[PDB]
Amino acid sequence: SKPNIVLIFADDAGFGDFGFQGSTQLKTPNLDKLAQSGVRFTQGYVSDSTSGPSRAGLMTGKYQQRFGYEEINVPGFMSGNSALKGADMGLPLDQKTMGDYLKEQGYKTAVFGKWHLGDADRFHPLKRGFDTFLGFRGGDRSYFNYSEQEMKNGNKHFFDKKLERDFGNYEEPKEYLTDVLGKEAAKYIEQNKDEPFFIYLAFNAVHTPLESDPKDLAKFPNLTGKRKELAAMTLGLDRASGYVLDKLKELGLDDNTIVVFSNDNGGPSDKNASNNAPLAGTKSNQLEGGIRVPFLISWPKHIKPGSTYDYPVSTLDLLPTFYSAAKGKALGSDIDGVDLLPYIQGENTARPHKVMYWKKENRAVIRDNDWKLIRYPDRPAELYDLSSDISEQTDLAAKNPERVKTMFKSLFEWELTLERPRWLLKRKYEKYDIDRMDKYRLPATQP
Amino acid sequence: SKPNIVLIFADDAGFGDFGFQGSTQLKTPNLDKLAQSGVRFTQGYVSDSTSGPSRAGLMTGKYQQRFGYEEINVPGFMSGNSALKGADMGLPLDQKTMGDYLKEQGYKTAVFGKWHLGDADRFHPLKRGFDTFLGFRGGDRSYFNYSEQEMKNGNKHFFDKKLERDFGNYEEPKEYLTDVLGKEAAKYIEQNKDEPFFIYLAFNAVHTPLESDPKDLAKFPNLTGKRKELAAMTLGLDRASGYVLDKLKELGLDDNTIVVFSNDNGGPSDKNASNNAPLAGTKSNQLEGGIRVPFLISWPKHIKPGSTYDYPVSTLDLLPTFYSAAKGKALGSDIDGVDLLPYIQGENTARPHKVMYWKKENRAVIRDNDWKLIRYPDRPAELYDLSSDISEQTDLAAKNPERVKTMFKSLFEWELTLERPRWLLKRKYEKYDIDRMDKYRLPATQP
Ligand SMILES: O=S(=O)(O)O[C@@H]1[C@H](O[C@H]2O[C@@H]3CO[C@@H]([C@H]3O[C@@H]3O[C@H](CO)[C@H](OS(=O)(=O)O)[C@H](O[C@H]4O[C@@H]5CO[C@@H]([C@H]5O)[C@H]4OS(=O)(=O)O)[C@H]3O)[C@H]2OS(=O)(=O)O)[C@@H](O)[C@H](O)O[C@@H]1CO
Ligand SMILES: O=S(=O)(O)O[C@@H]1[C@H](O[C@H]2O[C@@H]3CO[C@@H]([C@H]3O[C@@H]3O[C@H](CO)[C@H](OS(=O)(=O)O)[C@H](O[C@H]4O[C@@H]5CO[C@@H]([C@H]5O)[C@H]4OS(=O)(=O)O)[C@H]3O)[C@H]2OS(=O)(=O)O)[C@@H](O)[C@H](O)O[C@@H]1CO
Ligand SMILES: [Ca+2]
Ligand SMILES: [Ca+2]
Ligand SMILES: [Cl-]
Ligand SMILES: [Cl-]
Repeated sequence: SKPNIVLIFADDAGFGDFGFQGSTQLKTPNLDKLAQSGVRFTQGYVSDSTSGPSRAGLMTGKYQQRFGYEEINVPGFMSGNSALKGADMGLPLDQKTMGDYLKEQGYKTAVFGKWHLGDADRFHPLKRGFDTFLGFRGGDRSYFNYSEQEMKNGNKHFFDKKLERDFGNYEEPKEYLTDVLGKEAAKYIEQNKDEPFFIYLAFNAVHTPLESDPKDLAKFPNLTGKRKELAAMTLGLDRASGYVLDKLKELGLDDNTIVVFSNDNGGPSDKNASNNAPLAGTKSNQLEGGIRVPFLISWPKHIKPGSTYDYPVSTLDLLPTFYSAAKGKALGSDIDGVDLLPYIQGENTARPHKVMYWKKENRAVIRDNDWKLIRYPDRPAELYDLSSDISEQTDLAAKNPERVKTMFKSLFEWELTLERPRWLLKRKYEKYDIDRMDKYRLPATQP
Repeated sequence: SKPNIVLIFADDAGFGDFGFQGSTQLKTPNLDKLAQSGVRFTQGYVSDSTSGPSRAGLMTGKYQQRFGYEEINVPGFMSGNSALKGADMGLPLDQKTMGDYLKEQGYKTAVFGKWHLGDADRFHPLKRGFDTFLGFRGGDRSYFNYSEQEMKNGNKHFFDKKLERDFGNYEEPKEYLTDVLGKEAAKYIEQNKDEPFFIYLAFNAVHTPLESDPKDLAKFPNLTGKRKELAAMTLGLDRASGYVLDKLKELGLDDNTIVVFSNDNGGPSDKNASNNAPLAGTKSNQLEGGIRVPFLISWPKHIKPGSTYDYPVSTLDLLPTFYSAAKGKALGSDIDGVDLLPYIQGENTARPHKVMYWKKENRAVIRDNDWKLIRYPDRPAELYDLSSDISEQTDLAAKNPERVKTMFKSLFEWELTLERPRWLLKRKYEKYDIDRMDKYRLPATQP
C-alpha cells in the first residue's frame, strides 16, 4: 500500500533548539513525541547553508550547483551583473521535483508555506507538480496580516511576501501564520484521507520577523528579547506540527504515513537567537552549525520507535526515499540522494554517503567519512576529524598535509561536474557571511 | 612639446623568446635595439594571464575585475548560464580608455590589429577613442586572407576574425598579416608626422594559428615543428616592429616619441611552443610565466639607454604614464596604475606598487613587496619569496603560516572591492588551465 508522506520543513531553527536535540529551555512536546515514534538522525545535512539552494536540493534530490542554483535567490540583493534578477531567478524548469515524482505515482500533492524556488508564474508550485498551494513565493514574511497600505508601499519584489492560495488568489492570514499553515495541512489530510497524499509543510517558523502569539510569549516569563520570541515561535511551530500529527492519528493513517521533520539551514544566531549547540557556526557558513540540521523520519510498523541513526544523511536522500516508498520504478539517472530505508532498517550497514560536498563561490567543503576539509577565500583550508571534534576547534591541516592535498583534488573534481551559477549576489554579502561565521567560531552550548 | 606614443603589444610571446630577454635561438634584432635604446623592466606584469582581461586593464589603467571583466570573453566558449554571450561581451561603455584620455590631449589615435574588447558595434575601437582602425574585433585569426566562401560559411562568431578598416569596411590582408599591420602603422606615422599621435599596434603575432612567411621559416633550417613556426612568426613580429621604429628614425621623430613594447600574457608553451624561461607556468595560470612579460620603454633624451628597472611595474601603469607625458592634468580618481616616468628617472625611488593582485574565479594572487601568495581551487595556497625564488619551486607556506594568514586577509579585502563577473567560461576550461599549469610547473630554460 502506497504510504502518505508529510514533510515538515522548518526555517532557520537552531540545531539544539528542540527537546529531542537536547534543549531543556525550549518546549517542543509534539516534535519530541515524533522523534520517539521513529528514527532520529544525529548527522542529518541540508545541501546548502541558505534557503533557496537548500530547497532546490531538497526538491530535486540533486546537488543544486549541478544546475547552477549556487548562490541564494534574493530579489534586490543580486549583482547588477547577475545573469538572472528579480522574478527570473528560480528552480530551472528542466528539473523534475519531488511533487512531479509523487504525481507520477498517483499522489495528491500540496505545499503549505514558504516556496523560495522562484517568484515568476512559471516557477509557481502548481507548475512544479503540486495540486494545491497556500503560502508565499519569496524568502520571508510577517506572521500576521499586512495592511493594504503596507502592500501598496512595498518595493517591486514585495508581492512575493503576500499570502497566496493556488495561482494568484491573494488573501492575508486571519490569525498567526504558523497556526494557519498547520490547520490548512490538517484540513487537506481530512479532504484526502481515502487516497495517497504528499504534503510539503514549509513553515516560515522560526525565521524573522520575530513575531509570536502573545499567549505563547507568556509561557516564557524568564526569557528576554529575541530568545523569548524564538521560544514562543518554536512553541507555535510545535503546536502547528501537532495539528497535523494529531489529525493523522485521529483518522487512523499513522501506520501508512511517512512523517519527516527537518529544517532548511543552520540557525542564524544573530537574527532569531537560534542556538546550534553543540556546533560552531550558523546559517550562510559551512561549519556544522550551518549545514547540520534536526532530522526525524517516522513510519510506524516500518521504522523502530526511539532509534537513532548516526551515519551522515542528506535532504538530497528524501526524494529517492519517498519515491521508493511510493513504489516508483523509474527514478532519473541523475539523483545524488539514496533511498535511506535499507540503511535505517540495517539491510545496508554501509555509509549512505562516504563523500559529501557543499559550495558557495570560493567557500566549499568536502567530507570523506568523518574527515571534513573546509576551503575559504580569506584563510588556509582547515581539516577536522568530526568523530573526535564535532565543534571544529582543532585544525589538523598542518598535521595531515597529504590528506589535505588528496581531499582538495577530490573537491575540485566534483566542482568540475557543476554548471556555472545562474545568478550572483552583490559582493558585500560574502563579507557579511564570513564575519558572522567568525562571530560564532566557538562551539554553541545549551543554556 | 607633446611626445608621440607607440605601444607595440605582442600576443602570447614567451618571456624568454627575445634577444633582450636572453634568447640565443630566436632572431629579434629590431626589438633588441629598442631595448638598448631605453629601459628594460625585469619585473613587468600584465593585469591577467589571458587576452581579454589583460587588454581591459591596459586600456583603462584599472583592475578590470573592478568592472566585472574577470574571465576571458570567447564567443562559443561561454557557460549557457553566462549573463552576457557572443557580441554582448565587451569593455563596459562607462569605462574611459587610453584612446579617450589622449584624444582629450589633442592626439590623433589609431589601433592596428587585435581588439578583443567586444564584437558588437557599440564596443568598436572608433567608439572607444580611436580615430582609425585596421584589425579584427575578436581573439584570433589567420595570418593570410580568408576566402569569401570561408567568411560566408563561418559560425555566428566568425565575423569577429575578418580584417576590418574603421567601422565595418571589410577587406582581407593582401600579404602576411604581421607585415600588413607594421606597414599600416608606418603609413599612419608618415601621415601624422607633424602632429602628436598615439598608435596601439596590437599584433596577433605570435598567437596561433602557426602560420609564417616561408622566407622567415627558411631562416630557421635547424628547428622543426611548432618551435620553427614560432621562430619564424617572432622574426616577422620583429621585422614589422622594424618598419615602425625605422619610420620614426627616418622622419627624425625618435627624440619626441615614447615607444613601449610589451605582450598581452605569458606564453602558451603547449600551443605556440613559446618559452617563458626562466619562469614556471604559462598563459592562463598566475605563476610568473603567465603574468610577467617582456616590457620596454624608450624615450631618447628622457630615458637612459641600456638601463634596467627592477621594481614591479604593470600594464595598468601605461595609461597614467602616457596621459602625464601628454600634459594631462585631469586623471580620473579611479586609476590603479601610476605614472612610471618619476620612478624610471629616480625622482621617486619607492616601489611603484607595494601590493599587486591577480584573480580569475578561485585562482588569485596577492604580491606584497617580493612575497607572492597563490590561491588555487584544487591545492593549498603557496607562498614564494620572488627575491630568492623567481621560478616558484620553494613553497614557504608551512614555514611562514602567519604571513600566509595576513596575505589571505589582504587578498580577500581587495576581492571585496570588485564587481561580480559579467560573463563566465564553460566549467571545463578551469581543468584545461590547471592541467597545463601542472605540465609547466618546473622552471623553463633557454634552448
Ligand atoms: O524598509 S524595510 O524596513 O527594511 O522594510 C521591512 C521589510 O523589508 C525587509 O524584509 C527583510 C528584513 O530586511 C530586509 C529583508 O531581509 C532580507 O530578506 C531576504 C529574503 O530572501 C534574505 O533573507 S533570507 O531569505 O532568509 O536569506 C536576506 O538575507 C540574506 O542576505 C544575504 C544573502 O544570503 C544571506 C546574506 O548573505 C541572507 O542573510 S541571513 O543568512 O542573515 O538571513 C535578508 O537580508 C528588507 O527587505 S528589502 O526588500 O530589502 O527592503 C518590508 O517588506 C516590510 O513590509 O516592512 C519592513 C519594515 O517594517
Ligand atoms: O577546426 S578548427 O581548427 O577548430 O578550425 C579553425 C578555426 O576555428 C578555431 O580557431 C581556433 C582553434 O580552435 C578554436 C579557436 O581557438 C580558440 O580561440 C579563442 C579566441 O578567443 C581562444 O583563444 S584566446 O583568445 O587566445 O584565449 C581559445 O583559447 C582559450 O580557451 C579557453 C579560454 O581561455 C583559455 C582556455 O581556457 C584559452 O586557451 S589558451 O590559453 O590556450 O589560448 C581558443 O581555444 C576554433 O574556433 S571556434 O570559434 O571554436 O570555432 C576556424 O575559424 C578556421 O576557419 O579553421 C581553423 C582550422 O583550419
Ligand atoms: Ca532558512
Ligand atoms: Ca594572448
Ligand atoms: Cl532562510
Ligand atoms: Cl590571447
